[PDB]
Amino acid sequence: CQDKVILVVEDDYDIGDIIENYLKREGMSVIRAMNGKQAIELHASQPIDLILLDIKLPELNGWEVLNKIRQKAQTPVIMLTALDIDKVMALRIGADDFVVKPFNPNEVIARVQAVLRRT
Ligand SMILES: [Mg+2]
Repeated sequence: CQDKVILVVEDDYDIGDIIENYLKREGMSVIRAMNGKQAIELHASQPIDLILLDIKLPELNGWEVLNKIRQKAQTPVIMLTALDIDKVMALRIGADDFVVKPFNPNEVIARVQAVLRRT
């Protein structure tokens, strides 16, 4: 997973910092987006290998962010979710995955590495 680049889309700075240092200490590179517009910009400009996408974004919603990215590229996604809209959550499998909030940060590492290996 070394050098793999993870786009972390999360508006809570502390939660995003926790995810970031857990991923970096495993040897991955991290790019932070604080909202959906930034996620779309950074996905376009950076060589992203996987997107970790919180459904709870300030203006747009995780699902329509994902739809906008999808019609462009098939980049793997792991959605961070509290579990309504459970239908398209289960649909993520799929080749994608999800992490339920609150999570143990080690689960994020494990699912990122697994999805990357799979894809
Ligand atoms: Mg968020």
